[PDB]
Amino acid sequence: GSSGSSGPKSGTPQLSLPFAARLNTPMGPGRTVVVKGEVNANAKSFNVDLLAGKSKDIALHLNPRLNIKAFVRNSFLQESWGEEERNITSFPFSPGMYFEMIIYCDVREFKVAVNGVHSLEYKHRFKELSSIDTLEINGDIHLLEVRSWSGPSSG
Repeated sequence: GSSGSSGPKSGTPQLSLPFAARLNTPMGPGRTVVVKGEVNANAKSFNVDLLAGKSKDIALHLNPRLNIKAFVRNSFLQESWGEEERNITSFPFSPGMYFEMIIYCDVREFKVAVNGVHSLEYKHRFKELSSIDTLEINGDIHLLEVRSWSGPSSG
């Protein structure tokens, strides 16, 4: 038993996957890279490959999953895959919804929260943070627009 309530709509001038573009300048600590988009009603699963055009080295590779609802977080360095883990208190990602991934760098680890709801963390596997320049994104989701701002501290 599985049906669909929402319907997919395609007819607007915007980005598309696979999305492979580089940032005017190399990102790193203090910087905040967010990804505003929307999942498809019948979307299998998406993924975000963040590498450094410099040495095409994937510093962080977060590939979520809806089917089984398992979040995967690993890195690819020196043409080698680390250890993929799986353990989340809950899976926010949903088919046909608006999800926002915020990537903040505190020079201590790679943080990633969805819709302003911390999910999981991943230490800064990549030493050179000022190397990441190319942002690769693929999957069965719809990319609206990608923003990148320093991000002040108000509270």
